[PDB]
Amino acid sequence: AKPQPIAAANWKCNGTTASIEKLVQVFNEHTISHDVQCVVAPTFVHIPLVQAKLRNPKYVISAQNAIAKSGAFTGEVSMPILKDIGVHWVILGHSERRTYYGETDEIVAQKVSEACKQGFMVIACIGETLQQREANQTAKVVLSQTSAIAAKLTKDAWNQVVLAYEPVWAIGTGKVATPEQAQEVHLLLRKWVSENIGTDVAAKLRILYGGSVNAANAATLYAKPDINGFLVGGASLKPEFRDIIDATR
Amino acid sequence: AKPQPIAAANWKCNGTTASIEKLVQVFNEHTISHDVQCVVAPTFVHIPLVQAKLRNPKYVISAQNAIAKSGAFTGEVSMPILKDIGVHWVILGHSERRTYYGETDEIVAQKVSEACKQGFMVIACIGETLQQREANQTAKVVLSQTSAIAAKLTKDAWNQVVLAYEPVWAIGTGKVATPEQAQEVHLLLRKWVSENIGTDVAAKLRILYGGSVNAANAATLYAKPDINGFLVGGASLKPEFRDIIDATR
Ligand SMILES: *C[C@@H](O)COP(=O)(O)O
Ligand SMILES: *C[C@@H](O)COP(=O)(O)O
Repeated sequence: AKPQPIAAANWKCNGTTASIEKLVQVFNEHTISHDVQCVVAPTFVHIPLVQAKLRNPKYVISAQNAIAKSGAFTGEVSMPILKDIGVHWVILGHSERRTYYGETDEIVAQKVSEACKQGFMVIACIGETLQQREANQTAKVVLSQTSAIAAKLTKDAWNQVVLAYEPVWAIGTGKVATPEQAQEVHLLLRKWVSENIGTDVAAKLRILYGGSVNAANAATLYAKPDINGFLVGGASLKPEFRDIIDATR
Repeated sequence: AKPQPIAAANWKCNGTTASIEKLVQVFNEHTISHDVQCVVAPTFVHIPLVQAKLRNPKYVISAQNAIAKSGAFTGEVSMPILKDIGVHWVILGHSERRTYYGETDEIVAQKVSEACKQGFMVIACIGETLQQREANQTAKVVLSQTSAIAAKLTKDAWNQVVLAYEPVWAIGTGKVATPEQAQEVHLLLRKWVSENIGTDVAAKLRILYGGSVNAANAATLYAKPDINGFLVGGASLKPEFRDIIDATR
């Protein structure tokens, strides 16, 4: 009775046209035989290449970030611009944007709200730091991040939201969360959604895990009842993303 | 004895594929009969479209921003990625990135240095605020911004630099700097470069003006001896950019 899983590739700031062409061919040649939404999020400048080359019908293309409106915002890409070029998925609130690039809960929440209004599917990232984990604040943090986002959404908007629980200490560090750690958080998130948003919304909501997912640990994560797939960084640059997808069977 | 002028279009966060196709056709059909480097800086996601459609031999394509290195920087585009896709011009330090997106003098200077090391032509933006202007700090500000950049450059690197003097109060406000205001600043910048970098470097350096340039005011700006062309925002989205280019004759 889980909702449809998602296997999402966050390529981050990586790729050449040669490397992308090779990896997209790998993705194309991998026949997927279960119901899963695959997502690839290239850098902005690589979106047209991926749109030209990616043909696997289980995939959609996502942006890694956006701003809400067009205008005098040198260097940024807006949601209307993405929609016009055919991109209607976006990752918002990823941790280094929160950490490095000043995206507060309020800024993330506003972005998510705008994206939903413009018809995007949104992968909204939440997660605690190592300091917060060791201070026994994990629940408080992820619920605060989630409630900030929720405050700007209507109930219907949640049909467009995907949460990605990504402990900051697991991102790129080779220190994956255990299945029990991840399940604990996904369960408490889903219960919050059930009680604060709706029981229907909670049952349908995809809550993905991210942070050092690889092809060897993914199936055991996916076996937990409240884990609906993955947001994958480093391993999504490699052919083993195929087995991460198949770990959602 | 001016160096080769530049007419640069900063499209900012604007465009659809239909609007871009139409404007690029206008640019293509405009025959330019003098020595000028034209530059168009689309949003990242529009770079491939512009590369596919733009054919006027006086043009090159620029990014509106970049980060120095590839890696775990969700949402950002790096200098190596741009180089690989054929983009070897970049605008750095534009005012709302300084104001809105936390680019300090140190961050701008580091970006400019990295870009030069990677073989980019760089349009490095400097300029004072209205508050700084009214406090009689214009010179101090633009020289501080310039010297910060200079501190991370070798002499040879300056062959890749273009300065864009853009008073913040003139950006998008319909309040262009007068020719005398702009010339005063360009003269003091060039003298600083001459004395601190080299007399040869100063003679060859393009110092562009930006901030509410349009087709009607451009020629009178260009007539000033230390103005080498323009960084154009709003008017570069319109067919009248053709006459801004021709104002550098
Ligand atoms: C969610 C994403 O940032 C995790 O990156 P990994 O390299 O998969 O840890
Ligand atoms: C340099 C650039 O920001 C100026 O924009 P305008 O719209 O031309 O004032």
